[PDB]
Amino acid sequence: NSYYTEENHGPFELINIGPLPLEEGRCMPECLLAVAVHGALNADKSNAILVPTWYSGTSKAMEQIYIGEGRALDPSKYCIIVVNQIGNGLSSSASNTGGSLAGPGFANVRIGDDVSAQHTLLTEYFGIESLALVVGGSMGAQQTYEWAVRYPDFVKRAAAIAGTARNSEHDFLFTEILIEAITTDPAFQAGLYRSSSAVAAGLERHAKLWTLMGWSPEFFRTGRHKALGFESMQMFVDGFMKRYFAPMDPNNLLTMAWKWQRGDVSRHTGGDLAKALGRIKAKTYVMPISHDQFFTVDDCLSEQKMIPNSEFRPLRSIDGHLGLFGTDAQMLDQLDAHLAELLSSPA
Amino acid sequence: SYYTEENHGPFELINIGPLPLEEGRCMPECLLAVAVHGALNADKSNAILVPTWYSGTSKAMEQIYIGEGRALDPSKYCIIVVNQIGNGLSSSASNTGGSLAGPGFANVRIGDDVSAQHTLLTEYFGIESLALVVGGSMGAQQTYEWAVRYPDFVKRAAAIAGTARNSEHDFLFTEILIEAITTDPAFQAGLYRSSSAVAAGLERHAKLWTLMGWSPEFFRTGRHKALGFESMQMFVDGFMKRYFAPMDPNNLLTMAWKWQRGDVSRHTGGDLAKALGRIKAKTYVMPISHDQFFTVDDCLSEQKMIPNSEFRPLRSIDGHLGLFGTDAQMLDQLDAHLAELLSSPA
Repeated sequence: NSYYTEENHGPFELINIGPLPLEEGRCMPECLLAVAVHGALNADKSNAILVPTWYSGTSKAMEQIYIGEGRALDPSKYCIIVVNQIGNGLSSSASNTGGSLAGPGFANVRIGDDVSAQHTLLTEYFGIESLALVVGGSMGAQQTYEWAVRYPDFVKRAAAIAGTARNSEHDFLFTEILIEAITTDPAFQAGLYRSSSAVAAGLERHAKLWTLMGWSPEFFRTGRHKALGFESMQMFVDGFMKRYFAPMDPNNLLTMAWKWQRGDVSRHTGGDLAKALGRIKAKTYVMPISHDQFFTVDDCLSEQKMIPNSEFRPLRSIDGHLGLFGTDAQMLDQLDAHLAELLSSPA
Repeated sequence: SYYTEENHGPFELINIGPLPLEEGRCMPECLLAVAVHGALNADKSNAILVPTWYSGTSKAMEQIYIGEGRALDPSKYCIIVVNQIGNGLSSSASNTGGSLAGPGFANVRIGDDVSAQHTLLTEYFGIESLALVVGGSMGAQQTYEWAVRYPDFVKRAAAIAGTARNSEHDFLFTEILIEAITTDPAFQAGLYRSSSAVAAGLERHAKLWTLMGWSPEFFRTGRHKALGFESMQMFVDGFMKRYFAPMDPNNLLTMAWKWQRGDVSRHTGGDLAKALGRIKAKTYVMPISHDQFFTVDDCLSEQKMIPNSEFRPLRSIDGHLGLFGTDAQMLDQLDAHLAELLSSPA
């Protein structure tokens, strides 16, 4: 109630896209998307770039790290549109919706529902017929693939950073343990808690589990956490990891976790992944992180070989998956060089 | 009901007497579960010591590594498998009475195991030197402790998938493994009357091992399918959960606490190089290529401090839990290495 505000996540505007029928059967009476727009559209509206948010992240995280005038995502050249996930606290979520969708009563939202909402937003409010580039990380990458598969003609270029088209079984288990880290807390009360802080024990265990998988063994072996200003592992868990998840809402995290678990573009073909990825007509750069523990390089390489006219351009960083937070300046330089080449490539 | 001779036999119980522990407390009587394979020769120079690993017993070692066609040959060597203190077979929280019963069981360290094993080998078997000390994971931690504590006693050493000093990343991993059990209300701070009552805690423990015990490439290539499981879900239940289900939470916590604090540099005051420099044995540091917490770079860092050692890593995508003998090729690599080690002069 105090963390998901405009004082720490602004600027963004709320847009009502209307009723949204979800894949799981339930129908949201009204769906609100928190949107952050940087840069202006040109005459024919051909310089639009779509940027989805990742797990537990907002539009503020993306703009502070990747969006800038000296960056590949240049607002002086492109109209970068950052859409917050449904269930991340800023958009329509369990923490801000009333009625029978309040708290644990919030419906099961899938990746396809996010893209469906974003497609309505771009057409009914912006009047955009095509996207120059769709770029996202982790869960944002899952939405990137869904976009490129569901609306192949709509997407000119695609950039998936540290994310897969179909969520693996090993990654599924990881998220399941992440969920149980919270639901094992008696203070959770099946989502009927009166304070996200009350569920501190679940959130702290949630943070420690991310410490184990979010980075890499080489990250802590070389003392990278010490170079960030933390004298030890114990202090890194508290001062960085626990600090991050503490003011967040358990229900929202479970909402995004459920969606993360079932990220799969092959549902549009009935499980056939190769047939689904073959539908992609956009110029796609598959960019996994070298030391990612659950979104491994071999996973993404396996999927890239199914995408026509794509390129496998992995990022080198020992910071692992959570290198997306901009802890590695060198990794960002690699990303800028890749995206610039992508945006320079014809469509 | 699980820690019996029907599935861990055959082994003998030996009373080595009182054992003063490093944590201050003193066990009135310590019983070691010992499995002996092969006979000693005339001068008793063919003795091999094999420690057990986490949640494992002496039965696991003999079923996988000990055999006539193997490097650990009972027809040539007297392989002595000693069960860890607190693994259910030896003196544990589940079989000791008095003030050491259940959660009242003392904090046992790696040095306490080796101290007990040294007392056993000299005062009861009359063995003056070991031809080889070989172990995996926690067994490797005891191997390093042996090579440092008693440098003249150990002729050869083989540490598979284990480090001399436990890292922070490995420490955290074990800490989460413990909390997987202690988050269960049925645990009752170790005052449960049935290990089965804590099934929910044990199941989360098993799933967490599935995430870290193997590797992402293990499940990607369908290696779990070749083991007889059509899916991940069917592998977690039929293999992993099946394994930890009949085990005792307190025993697992005892060995976890010991695992967390595996460090030979306590004998030198934190100086690891000075501790590893004490080793006079021929040492093979053999980490597994896809180990997630006992990484290759961790062991490589420590191998460069050990005099007259060799860095001979094992390649297997099965990860750390390849020690269960799931990878036939990894066993071939290990046998070739151990055979060359035992063939090397002393």
